[PDB]
Amino acid sequence: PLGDCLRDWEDLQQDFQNIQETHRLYRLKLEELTKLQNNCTSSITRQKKRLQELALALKKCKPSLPAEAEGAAQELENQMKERQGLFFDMEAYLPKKNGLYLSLVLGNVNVTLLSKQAKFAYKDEYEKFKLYLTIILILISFTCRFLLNSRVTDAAFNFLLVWYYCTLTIRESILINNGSRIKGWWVFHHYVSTFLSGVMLTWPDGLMYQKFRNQFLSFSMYQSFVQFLQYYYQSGCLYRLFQSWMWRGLTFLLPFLFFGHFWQLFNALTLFNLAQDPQCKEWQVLMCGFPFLLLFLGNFFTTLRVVHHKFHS
Amino acid sequence: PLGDCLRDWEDLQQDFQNIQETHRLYRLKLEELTKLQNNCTSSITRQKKRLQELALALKKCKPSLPAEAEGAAQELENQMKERQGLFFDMEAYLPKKNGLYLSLVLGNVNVTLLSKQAKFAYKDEYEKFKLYLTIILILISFTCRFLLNSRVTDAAFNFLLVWYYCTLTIRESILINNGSRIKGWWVFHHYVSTFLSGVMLTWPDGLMYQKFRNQFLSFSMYQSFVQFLQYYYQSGCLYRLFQSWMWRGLTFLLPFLFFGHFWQLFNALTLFNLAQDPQCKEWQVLMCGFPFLLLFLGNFFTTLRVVHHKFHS
Ligand SMILES: CC(C)CCC[C@@H](C)[C@H]1CC[C@H]2[C@@H]3CC=C4C[C@@H](O)CC[C@]4(C)[C@H]3CC[C@]12C
Ligand SMILES: CC(C)CCC[C@@H](C)[C@H]1CC[C@H]2[C@@H]3CC=C4C[C@@H](O)CC[C@]4(C)[C@H]3CC[C@]12C
Repeated sequence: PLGDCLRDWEDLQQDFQNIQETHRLYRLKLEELTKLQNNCTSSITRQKKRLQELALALKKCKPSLPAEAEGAAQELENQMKERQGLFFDMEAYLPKKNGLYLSLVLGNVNVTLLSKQAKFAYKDEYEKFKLYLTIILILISFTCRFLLNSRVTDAAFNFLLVWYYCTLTIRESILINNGSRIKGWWVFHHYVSTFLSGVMLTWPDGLMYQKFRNQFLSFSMYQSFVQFLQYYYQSGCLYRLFQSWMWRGLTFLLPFLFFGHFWQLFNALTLFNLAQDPQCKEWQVLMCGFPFLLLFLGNFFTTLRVVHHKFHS
Repeated sequence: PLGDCLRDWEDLQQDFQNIQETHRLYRLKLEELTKLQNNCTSSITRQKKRLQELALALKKCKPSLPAEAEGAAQELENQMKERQGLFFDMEAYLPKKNGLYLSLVLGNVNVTLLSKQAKFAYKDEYEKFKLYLTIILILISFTCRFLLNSRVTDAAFNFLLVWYYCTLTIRESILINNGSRIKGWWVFHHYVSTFLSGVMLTWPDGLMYQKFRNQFLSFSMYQSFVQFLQYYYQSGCLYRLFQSWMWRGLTFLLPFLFFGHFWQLFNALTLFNLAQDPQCKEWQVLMCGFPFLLLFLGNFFTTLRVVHHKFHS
């Protein structure tokens, strides 16, 4: 028929012109928003730069004799520090340039959430993803280790591990760009773990490979488990957002982390001893011996430093 | 001293309060922009849905007898099609949800450029990145093939290839989300090439591995070169943004692509023949034989289809 469909088409035309009017409207608003945003970011970067120059100059002029009321200078210094903090939390609400690593993978993209709700929801989704992939990883590890599939599934498991670590690197860099305090060591931890898994992947079937696959699968399984536990603790802590229960839980969780660290060290040691005895594949055995050692070293060092920093309270 | 630095601090305070006022201002504008954007996208999705329902209903009621002035119905159909196009190009200016793949790697990020200039600049940067990494790849290929380093550098070259193909997958998906017509086959081409390079990486040193490394490095080198040439042609074409020179250049470039395709086929065939004769590592040789064949099949098929589509003009 024609009449019913034509009349519905007319109603559609009305709603069409309405939507078109509104969409044509907000183009100008979007333009003005981008303009003002650009102006604001340029200005704040300029002012922060000049403020830092003032800070350096005054710090150099600072150590002079305190015979005068230089306590006022200390107050001015507190003021500079709080100004830096204000500029910081203000600019966190404003989009930034990627940096180096993200520019290499994505490049010239304005990946910067601009709402506390959206930012927090994204971080929560990130942790949930880490948990789910940890479950998948532990089930594949259990299948490969005990269920007697020692032919290929180790290759697939290693592919999964390397993809996991690369995508966690990317999400970690996005989180750093959006703002967090994880810029210390872990972004390199993920790199070195990726390298270790790759080297272990190149490793072709010899004989010692059996002993080492046994140790390595068992340890990776245990680390996946402790990863699950750490996720649950940190998700409980975020849902809390108290302090006493948090500190008690961290004290309960620290021994497992130290046990994992020293397991890493013992694995590296048995790897050295194995590479000492007559055995080919020295390339792979030694270039997979180095990581475990370095990874343990950095991990234990950072954990000791952070627990001392916390207890310093 | 105190006076000079304090007076400069006062000027800094003035500019500080100014910047603070402007930044506190544009918060509300940002809020209203997000609100209006959400309203607009919800409304347009709703209206597009209902329009599609109308389209289905009228298409089903359409094949009735044309004894009446059903040419008006054909005009209404043209109107529906142009309405779909209008909704399309309008919504392209408006941010979208990631989809499936990007949600798996990044997740809940509003990666959608909102300016023709920014979008075009990003696409150009993408092509320039492809070129630069192609140069790096061809130089590493030349070093590995002829310069007699047939021990490890093949592993490093393969790591580079797999990282290249994964990051091109990500950039390709971002480009599809931002809007392009490359949703046909290539997003799966990159996947299958990644799989092939991985399988070739697992391959441990036998004897036939020598013959196959020779053929494979030579072919990968040639494909890198033709990739460079295709980049230069397409960058010239975009800088043009004529048609006659474009068609002549594509006609000049087609034979190289067909030669590469048939080289792929011949490589797959020699791989089958090699796997036929007594030789272990059947896992790797055959699971690396399948890709070349399938990849050639899809590539040649798509190239024939697209050249026929173009000549159809
Ligand atoms: C104070 C410090 C020195 C205490 C260190 C205790 C360490 C050495 C103990 C505690 C946990 C133990 C490890 C538990 C699990 C494994 C995995 C197994 O496949 C090999 C033995 C190995 C690796 C053990 C080695 C010894 C070990 C690491
Ligand atoms: C009409 C069409 C099918 C003719 C196709 C002819 C093709 C198959 C011929 C012409 C050029 C030949 C190639 C010349 C160079 C090389 C590089 C060498 O390292 C492997 C063999 C290889 C790859 C040859 C394979 C077969 C080849 C590609």
